Amino acid sequence: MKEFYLTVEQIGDSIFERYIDSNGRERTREVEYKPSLFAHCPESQATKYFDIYGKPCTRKLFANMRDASQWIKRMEDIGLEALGMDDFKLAYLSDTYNYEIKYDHTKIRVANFDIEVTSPDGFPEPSQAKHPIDAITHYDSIDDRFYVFDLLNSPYGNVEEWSIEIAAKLQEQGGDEVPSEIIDKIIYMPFDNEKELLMEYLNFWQQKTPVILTGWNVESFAIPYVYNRIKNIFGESTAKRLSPHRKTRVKVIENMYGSREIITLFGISVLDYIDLYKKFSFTNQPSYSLDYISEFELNVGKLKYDGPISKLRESNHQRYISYNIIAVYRVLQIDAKRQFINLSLDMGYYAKIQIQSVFSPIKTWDAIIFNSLKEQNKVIPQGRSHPVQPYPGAFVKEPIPNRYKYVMSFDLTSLYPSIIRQVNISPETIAGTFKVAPLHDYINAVAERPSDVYSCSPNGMMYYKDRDGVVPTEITKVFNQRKEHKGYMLAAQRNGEIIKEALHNPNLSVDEPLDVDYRFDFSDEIKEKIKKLSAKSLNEMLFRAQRTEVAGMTAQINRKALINGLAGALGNVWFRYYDLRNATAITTFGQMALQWIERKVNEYLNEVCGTEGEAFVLYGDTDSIYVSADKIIDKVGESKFRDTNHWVDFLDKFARERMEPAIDRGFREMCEYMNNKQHLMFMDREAIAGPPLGSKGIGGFWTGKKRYALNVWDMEGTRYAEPKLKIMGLETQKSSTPKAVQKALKECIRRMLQEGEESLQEYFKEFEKEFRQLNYISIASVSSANNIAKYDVGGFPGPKCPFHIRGILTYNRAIKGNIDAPQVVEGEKVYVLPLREGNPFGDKCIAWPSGTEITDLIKDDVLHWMDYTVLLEKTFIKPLEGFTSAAKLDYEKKASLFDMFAF
DNA sequence: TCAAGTAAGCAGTCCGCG
DNA sequence: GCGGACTGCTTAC
Ligand SMILES: O=c1ccn([C@H]2C[C@H](O)[C@@H](COP(=O)(O)NP(=O)(O)OP(=O)(O)O)O2)c(=O)[nH]1
Ligand SMILES: [Ca+2]
Ligand SMILES: [Ca+2]
Ligand SMILES: [Ca+2]
Ligand SMILES: [Ca+2]
Repeated sequence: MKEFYLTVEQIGDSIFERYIDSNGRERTREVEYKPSLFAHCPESQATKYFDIYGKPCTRKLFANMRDASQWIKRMEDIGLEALGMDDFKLAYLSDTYNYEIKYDHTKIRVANFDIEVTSPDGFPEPSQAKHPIDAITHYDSIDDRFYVFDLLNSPYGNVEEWSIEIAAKLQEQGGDEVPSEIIDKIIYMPFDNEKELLMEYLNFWQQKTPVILTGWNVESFAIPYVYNRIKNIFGESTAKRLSPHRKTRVKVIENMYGSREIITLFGISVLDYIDLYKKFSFTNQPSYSLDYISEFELNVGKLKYDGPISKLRESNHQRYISYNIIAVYRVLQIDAKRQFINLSLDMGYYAKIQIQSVFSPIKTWDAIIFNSLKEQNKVIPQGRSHPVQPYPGAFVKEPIPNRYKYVMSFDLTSLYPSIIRQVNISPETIAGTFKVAPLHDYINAVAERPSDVYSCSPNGMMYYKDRDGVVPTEITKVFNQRKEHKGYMLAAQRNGEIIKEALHNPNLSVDEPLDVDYRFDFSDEIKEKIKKLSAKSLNEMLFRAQRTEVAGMTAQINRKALINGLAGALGNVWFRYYDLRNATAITTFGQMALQWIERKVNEYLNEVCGTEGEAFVLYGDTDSIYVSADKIIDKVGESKFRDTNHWVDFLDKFARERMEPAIDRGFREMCEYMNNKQHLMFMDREAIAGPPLGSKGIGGFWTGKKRYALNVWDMEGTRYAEPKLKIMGLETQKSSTPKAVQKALKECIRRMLQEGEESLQEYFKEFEKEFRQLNYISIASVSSANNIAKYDVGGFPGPKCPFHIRGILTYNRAIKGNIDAPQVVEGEKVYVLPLREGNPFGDKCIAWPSGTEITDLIKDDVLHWMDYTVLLEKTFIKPLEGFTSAAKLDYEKKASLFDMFAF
């Protein structure tokens, strides 16, 4: 096989690389790498290196990396550009792996660990590490084994050995229900004292040195704690053994706001799964406790135990250890589903960066662009400092707030990247400017053609049309991968609906799930076989189809985040290729494109329907348009339709055969108008929405910009077995809205859109009656909590004190001088509840760490003093009244009148 | 919440608004 | 009480 790096670091004048060699063995080397940088020179100087603008450069080979750094400094002092890759390890990888890397994950040691530390006197601060580590479970991907390190003797209690037998038994039998599938994979090692535990751990570590090191909060907790506890007991040198190169760096951070300390272990690539989850998952969670995330992702009931965690070890060591093992596993389970580790390796190897740099699209794109340019003997520009300037983005149409019965949406394929490609937008394809007219002029096709020669954006920029720029070229590469996985994602989806469909008529028999590949649309043969299956088998397949769809969503959306990250980076002053001319050429092109195709659609529809001036486009945001189809449905009748599927078929057909051609034509014109390099404005039908036929549903509604709801029957070719609600921006979709309330608001929306006013009133009233029965966590608001210290004076609320922050202050007072009480953590999320007047807490609300039960120290009084009425009308009623008025209907009947004597 | 971008909504505070 | 100037937070894209 071809070799690949595992990790790379620059330590002084040496590069340290861990790699897999041509024979599949992990190796390590130290290399005194001599970097090259560049500087402009006179033309006569016949060279083979040119800066991206075609200016000739001379390569300067330095004896070592310090010299090269120093040279950059001097070039600055003199005031000349120092060109080339100044991050030397990236240049190293580029020279060392001058090919498309093919990795083998089975050779890569991915280590997943979790530790426990008993602490009775507060949260065990990693930088303090004053408490013994009494448990460590460390899973190794190569061995596929859970290594358990169990402290038996501590100042906080002496315990007996964990029992794998009891671990396996059902919770209902006194066991801990450690899943049978990993029971065999557990290597258990009890220790008589902590020193012996930690020494063995390091020895173990030296032998199976993590390449990728992950887990849950390992970067802000596990790692710095192990590092500092070993340092406290044995000294730095021993602690530095966590680094294959024995080099570590204390490190921090970024604001804004405050700071935190992490330990940088050289030679290791740390991908804290919480951070991976935050970047790649596209969810916003009320809490990021592993318990909460586990239940969310896997639907596993949270691990339960009596007493505080700080007493768990000594009252129930059995469970303590078992839960440390399950913690490690839950993370493995999330990854098997979401597959963020795979995604990270893919991206890091693609770009040829430290794996952990996938967290940075700027670092990622620098590297992609640099390797691409280096291939042609081109030299990259020096990174320069810029002041931060605001700059305009997308256009958002103001909608008339209303109900909307029949809606079809259309959406441009991957807008910003497509604009980059169509226009040929790149640092080195800038051809000049033209005298701009107001945007509206281009929109209405009255402005003079910007250029007969170059490819233009309405922001005034012109671009070469002879050759593709490196930004278009490279962005095209990731766009195509993205597209491939989206195909797999959508096919797994369509397939899922077929299984769901079958689940209406499950056959009575024992059989197996069909061995198929859910990334591809089912063959008619597989379709027949599914109709003949049992519910148990159909359910299983459905599970696998949905797991395929999730795998595809991970692969596709994050490749989209990457390429969209490029368009955005052009607006970030830290990007080597930062340029507001290019950033705004992209966003201004977008504005034009959307309102241009709005004018076109309206025009098309006023002709076909034989009217004038009608606004068929009711809304639009960035790259999408929403068209009112009432009139298109009416033309046929609305009777004349057997069922709901019948008109969806009709609308589908109309979109595909009449509108998209008209839409393509409109965009082809615009391409010519801007004299663009390549027409890539592809706007496909996205959503088909309306109420069930014969129903009183209102189909859809809008309250304003970025706030709407729709009863979707078909989405991007996926024809749902059950209508799916697409709700955007409304409180159902916000993490700050209480769980119970979201659910309730959603049912309310479902009833409005599917059943109508009367079904709506009925539920709203039923909810209002039963509200007070809801569990307190399910009805608490949620907020991030920033700048507490800022508004703390009393500690009472200082001037301008935010509501949630005030709640925190109320909490802090209630638990004053209570060392065990859970502490609200600056920058994290809290649950918030209002409190009735005259409550013992002395304020109008209280707040506590989200994800948790509020301590037993105050729970009872909080429950007694919760203001249900306030809570209710702020979170449920008010927003609901917002929906109903925009929709022009009533959540309460409502004069009869009628009836006979009740009148 | 270290880690590409802007647009824009709603909650809440403070205070005007005769 | 509703709305602006504003801070904080959170979506859509
Ligand atoms: O996080 C984002 C999301 C979108 N955008 C911009 C770029 C994107 O092209 C445009 C429209 O985003 P969509 O959510 O519609 N996805 P996109 O159009 O990129 O591709 P697709 O619709 O095929 O997913 O909005 C960002 O800048 N950042
Ligand atoms: Ca799009
Ligand atoms: Ca899309
Ligand atoms: Ca059947
Ligand atoms: Ca969109």
